Amino acid sequence: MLKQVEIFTDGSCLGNPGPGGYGAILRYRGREKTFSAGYTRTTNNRMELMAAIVALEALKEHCEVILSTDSQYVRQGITQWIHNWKKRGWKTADNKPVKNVDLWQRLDAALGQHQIKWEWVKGHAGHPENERCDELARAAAMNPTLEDTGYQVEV
Repeated sequence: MLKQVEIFTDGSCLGNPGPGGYGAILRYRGREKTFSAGYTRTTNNRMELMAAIVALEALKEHCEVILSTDSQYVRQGITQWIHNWKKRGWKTADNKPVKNVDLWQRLDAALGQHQIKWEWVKGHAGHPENERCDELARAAAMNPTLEDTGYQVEV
């Protein structure tokens, strides 16, 4: 039985905007849970955030987590933007709501319930679970069933 929760995520999109999906693998309690869903009209960045969101929201108590992903967008947000956005009330320097504020706020909320260790893998050198995520994200994008409500050409 692992002593740390392990999470792997990937997101994919055929266009901008386009049909997209995510894949996430969660090792929790004594199981391996797999999540995957495709959205009719979304972006790659929104799917990459969605992957992390869904995996974290499955956690029902405060856990010690290790999350592994090759997502540049998630890494950038986590390491350079988030901190400064919370100080600013989630606005850009020209005073508008940040891009994908809906998902970043949602993620932030899930983050605050746990002790997280982030592992930034390179696309060509991730574990077997990251490749698997990529395959599920891609398959999902080919057969989308949900609507990405928070997507805006806009804000």
